[PDB]
Amino acid sequence: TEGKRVVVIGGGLVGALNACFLAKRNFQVDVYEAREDIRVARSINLALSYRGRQALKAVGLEDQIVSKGVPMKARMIHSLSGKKSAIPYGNKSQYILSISREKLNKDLLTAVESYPNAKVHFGHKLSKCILTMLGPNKVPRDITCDLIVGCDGAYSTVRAHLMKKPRFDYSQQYIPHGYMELTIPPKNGEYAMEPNCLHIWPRNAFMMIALPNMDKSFTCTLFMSFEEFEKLPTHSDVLDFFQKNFPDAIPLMGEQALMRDFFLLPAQPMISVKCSPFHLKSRCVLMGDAAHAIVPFFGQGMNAGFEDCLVFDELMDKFNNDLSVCLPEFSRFRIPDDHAISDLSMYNYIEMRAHVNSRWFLFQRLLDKFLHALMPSTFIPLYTMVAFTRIRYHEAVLRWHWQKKVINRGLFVLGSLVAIGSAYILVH
Amino acid sequence: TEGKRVVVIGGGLVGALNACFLAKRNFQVDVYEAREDIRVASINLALSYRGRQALKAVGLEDQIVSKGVPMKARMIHSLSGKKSAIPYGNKSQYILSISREKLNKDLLTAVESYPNAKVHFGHKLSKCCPGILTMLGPNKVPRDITCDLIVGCDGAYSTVRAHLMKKPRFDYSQQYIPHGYMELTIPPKNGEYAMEPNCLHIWPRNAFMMIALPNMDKSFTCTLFMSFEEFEKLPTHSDVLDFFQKNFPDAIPLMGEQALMRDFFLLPAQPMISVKCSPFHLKSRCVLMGDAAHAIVPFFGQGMNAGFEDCLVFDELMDKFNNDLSVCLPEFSRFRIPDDHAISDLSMYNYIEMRAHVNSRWFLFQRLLDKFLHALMPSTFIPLYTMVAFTRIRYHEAVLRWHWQKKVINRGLFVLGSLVA
Ligand SMILES: Cc1cc2nc3c(=O)[nH]c(=O)nc-3n(C[C@H](O)[C@H](O)[C@H](O)COP(=O)(O)OP(=O)(O)OC[C@H]3O[C@@H](n4cnc5c(N)ncnc54)[C@H](O)[C@@H]3O)c2cc1C
Ligand SMILES: Cc1cc2nc3c(=O)[nH]c(=O)nc-3n(C[C@H](O)[C@H](O)[C@H](O)COP(=O)(O)OP(=O)(O)OC[C@H]3O[C@@H](n4cnc5c(N)ncnc54)[C@H](O)[C@@H]3O)c2cc1C
Ligand SMILES: COc1ccc2c(c1)CN(c1nc(C(=O)N(C)c3cc(Cl)c(F)cc3C(=O)O)c(Cl)s1)C2
Ligand SMILES: COc1ccc2c(c1)CN(c1nc(C(=O)N(C)c3cc(Cl)c(F)cc3C(=O)O)c(Cl)s1)C2
Ligand SMILES: [Cl-]
Ligand SMILES: [Cl-]
Repeated sequence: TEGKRVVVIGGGLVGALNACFLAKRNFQVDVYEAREDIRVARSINLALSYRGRQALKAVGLEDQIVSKGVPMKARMIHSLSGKKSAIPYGNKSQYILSISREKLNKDLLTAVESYPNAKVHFGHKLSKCILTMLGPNKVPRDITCDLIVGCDGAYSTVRAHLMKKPRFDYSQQYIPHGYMELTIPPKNGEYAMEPNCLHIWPRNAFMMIALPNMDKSFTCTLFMSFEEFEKLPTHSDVLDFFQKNFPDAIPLMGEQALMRDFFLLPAQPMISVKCSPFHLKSRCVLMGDAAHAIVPFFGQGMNAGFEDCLVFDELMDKFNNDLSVCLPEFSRFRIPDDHAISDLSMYNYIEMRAHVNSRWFLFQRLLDKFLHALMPSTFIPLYTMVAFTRIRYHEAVLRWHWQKKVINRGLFVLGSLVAIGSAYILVH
Repeated sequence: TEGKRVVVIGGGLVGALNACFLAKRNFQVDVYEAREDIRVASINLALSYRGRQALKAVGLEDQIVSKGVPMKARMIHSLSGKKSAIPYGNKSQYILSISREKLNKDLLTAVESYPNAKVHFGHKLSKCCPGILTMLGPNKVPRDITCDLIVGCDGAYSTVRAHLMKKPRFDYSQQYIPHGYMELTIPPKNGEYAMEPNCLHIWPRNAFMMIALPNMDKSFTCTLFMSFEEFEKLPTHSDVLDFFQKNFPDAIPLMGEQALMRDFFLLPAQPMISVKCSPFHLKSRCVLMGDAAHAIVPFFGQGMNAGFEDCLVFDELMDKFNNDLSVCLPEFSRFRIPDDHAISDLSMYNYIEMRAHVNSRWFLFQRLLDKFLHALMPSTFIPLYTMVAFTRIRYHEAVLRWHWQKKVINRGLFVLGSLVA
């Protein structure tokens, strides 16, 4: 019905979105957010794709977010040699777009407040032992409800309770790599690079990507194993490194501001958490990074959490607001998918260490483009499937494996027919 | 050295043993056991080389080995009623059935045999720090206590570990497997053992499995593994009987025809939990051992044995490096984690293998095949189970050698097979 009450832990990206979706069903939705309100007081800007956008669309916020974003119509690949090679995101109608973390969060907290049947209680934490604190600490004044939604991010308190509950599978892995942000400013008030591209500098042990902001700049994030981060404790090491591996960056970024920004704070650890199931007896449910913290190697963390919100809302339609049905159906329907994108993201991260240089990224993608054009749509590349559709993640993995099977089997018969065809036309 | 104090959290198998090892180098060791003294207030399990070697190091091999029953072979009960004995490797090589409780008691007694050791029954732990908060005999008596070392030996659902889990660069995972387990008893028959008393008795089915281990009174304790789903479908005696008649037919006459009913409905199927974590320590002040650090699924007879080995390998290090905990704690994690992960893995592999590829017959063929090739080459083929059960070859090295063999044979017999035919 309308006048059941729900509390959302976390006023983050997913927390705020879910609040809107719920408010939009006339729930009494109270949001509790640890930090102080960001509109007065981890990444900087993220890649927003179809799944996130479809979820934004259901609350009528797609347009507002889309407008403050910069499109990325292509990948732009910065070879070691220096060669700049571009490859499009799918067809001409399909483009991911770069948006800012903060702008995204802010418009969302304001969208929460636009529903009079929704409030957002800033400066309220959830303590380690189910009490929500007020402004002044040790003011234990929690208050009960028909639903508690954990959107408290990757280091979720709500999940920490659920972990002690029974038949709850859970896993948390810090990967060897860490990430650090570095800005490319405008060169004479204009973007220093082609601004409707995702920029990549793919090496083997290291990786840099850069995404465009509106103020004509880019924010780059740098992935390398904490190992190498150890080996560059001095400014000469950093410079030496950038000169060796990232030749064209130094002019683009500030050659001396590079050094202020690198040593500003330490390479950030990336965490992977899986768990199952996502719910508990129609009283509690996890969502987004609280349910699934993935390594950031597919541009899907926020998108998938946004999609969680949506898939819930679809089930609330499909089962007339029965929480006792929706909560188990969410776990059943969605866990397979959220696990799959987790795996994909991890795999990508592994691939990224073994073999991507300037050259293989191009071959691998242009091969995929070759085969889509060859046999559309019986081959849709993976990156298209995740980025520009709502095909379920695990189905996308399936299709992706099957396809890979028929490319390998297909290539084999042609290799063999070459291999007998050459011999026959060599003997006679 | 004698100046330093250590707290062992848990007075179970690993706690009690570790407390001995530690007491035996004059630490002030205090064991804190949340249960009451079991000597005044897996019923039984499979002891082997690794555990025995640890026990030996502390002068308790003999005592424990006396109250155990040698198991010189596996004995496989096929659905037909056929009974095939597969030996353990060699005549010297045999595993032995012992009681969890006797084992625990003798060790609690050994702990107290040291004047510099104490065990504190009815004391639980709340919270700790690298200064800890233990609960008195009376609940809500949270006195603080301090030490130079805190040893998590508090089992699979470990409090100490729950603290380490919050720290940075700490990988952890728990997974409840889908089967639970239940103990049943095969009593004595006319005062004698109802089956060959020096075997590990197996009844392998696919969804199910039962094993049985001989006690000293002339009985066996069975542990039955089946999926919680299946357990759900047997609420009434008639159903249990009808099930048993299908799947384990020679059991209804072996077991108390209605002892089965007493024991089966005594309490519910127990869950099995795999937990893995890394690393096993927190900077020279806190270490995990046994199931605090590695709760493996009970399908290789090795959980107690590995955790016993932990205590020994810690000791080996404390010897190597003159009792420096700053060195021994990192070296513990560095040396032991790969091994303890390997045995966990082996176990789960086994647990899955049992769910498809073993009915009655493959167990016989796999083992006899294996034994042909060891006999053929006594130092290049040592079978897996021999390496774990009867040696201290490191677990991960045993997995290495095991895969290696598997390949040189797959290779060498795809060669004989494909080339000459
Ligand atoms: C380097 C990097 C790059 C990324 N790039 C992309 C990308 O290109 N595209 C994409 O889709 N995703 C990306 N992501 C993923 C994205 O950051 C997350 O998926 C997204 O933030 C999830 O939203 P959330 O609300 O679940 O978590 P969060 O955004 O972390 O929100 C959690 C909120 O809960 C609050 N909170 C926490 N604990 C408590 C408590 N106890 N009580 C009350 N409140 C609490 C926090 O203060 C915070 O406000 C990236 C992540 C990283 C790290
Ligand atoms: C069905 C089954 C079969 C098995 N078969 C075999 C086998 O054949 N061979 C083999 O080697 N191993 C076997 N095992 C494994 C064996 O049971 C365990 O390895 C062993 O008990 C681990 O010892 P531990 O002391 O670490 O754990 P435990 O024996 O669980 O000891 C933990 C102790 O700490 C106490 N404690 C817990 N929390 C606290 C707290 N907060 N404060 C104070 N005290 C606390 C508990 O009361 C308990 O007494 C089997 C296990 C099962 C379930
Ligand atoms: C800090 O903000 C961040 C951090 C990481 C990412 C993003 C924003 C956005 N990124 C996206 N990745 C894909 C993708 O499908 N894959 C396989 C790729 C993966 C990597 Cl790592 C890459 F460099 C390019 C592609 C590619 O194909 O463009 C998208 Cl689609 S968007 C990753
Ligand atoms: C409740 O008490 C329990 C529970 C499980 C076990 C035991 C006692 C003792 N068990 C031992 N397993 C091995 C072993 O090496 N393997 C791989 C085997 C694994 C299984 Cl499941 C099996 F049935 C036989 C063998 C076998 O070969 O004997 C030993 Cl060696 S001892 C498992
Ligand atoms: Cl992400
Ligand atoms: Cl075990």
